[PDB]
Amino acid sequence: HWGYGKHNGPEHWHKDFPIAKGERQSPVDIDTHTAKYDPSLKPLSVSYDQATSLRILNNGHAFNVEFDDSQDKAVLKGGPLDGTYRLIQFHFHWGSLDGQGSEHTVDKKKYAAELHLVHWNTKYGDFGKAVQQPDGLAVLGIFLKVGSAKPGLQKVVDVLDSIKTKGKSADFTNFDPRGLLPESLDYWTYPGSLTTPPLLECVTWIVLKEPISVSSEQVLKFRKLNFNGEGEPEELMVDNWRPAQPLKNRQIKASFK
Ligand SMILES: [Zn+2]
Repeated sequence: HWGYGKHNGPEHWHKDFPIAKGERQSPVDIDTHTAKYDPSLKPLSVSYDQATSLRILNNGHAFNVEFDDSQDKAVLKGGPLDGTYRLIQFHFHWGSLDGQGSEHTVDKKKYAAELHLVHWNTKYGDFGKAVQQPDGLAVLGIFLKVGSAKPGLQKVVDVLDSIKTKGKSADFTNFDPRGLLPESLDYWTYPGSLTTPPLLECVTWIVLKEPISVSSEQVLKFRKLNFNGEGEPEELMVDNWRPAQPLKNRQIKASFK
């Protein structure tokens, strides 16, 4: 029964998931004055030309855009990574207000929202096995600020009314996640965790420096989603972000000078 509500939010998660107080928890604040440029980091390779989205899902905590991950179709490689990581899903975290919503922060700046593109290391065969490994997942994180509309988001926005409440899904084929990327692939990277329960410490985080812009109208449609199920008391799906956690014995490394 975890959530982001008044009595079950992030500050409670440790009771059911004690790794919430672990050594490698996410998100974190990215201090741009202490992250060091690492010349050994490679350019990010994002190969999403054959990505096959299948469905969109309200899971009660966010919504997931899903992909067919039964072949190397949509892969992340390079960057900080060894090997090949396959796209399984993307989702967002967002605020009640434009001044909050992101999970990572940049010099304490909160963005309006954050997109997570989740990929699993193909050397472990499936997602469920990958999450049990420290190098099992690669999550590409992208900040959202409110300004211009993102035309490539509009397809997502337009389906949300059909998945208002928890448990609802809808066919969502042919969605191109390349339309959610900023121009630059400059990034920061560090080892961390899933940001929702079970909070497993299995993620190489790759957080892009350049945010995307979405319009106030687009974000407003996110904020009409519901955390409840059909026919239950309305609770708007907003503020579904975990705050920054202690960096502990980690370094944040920059791909760029
Ligand atoms: Zn996430």
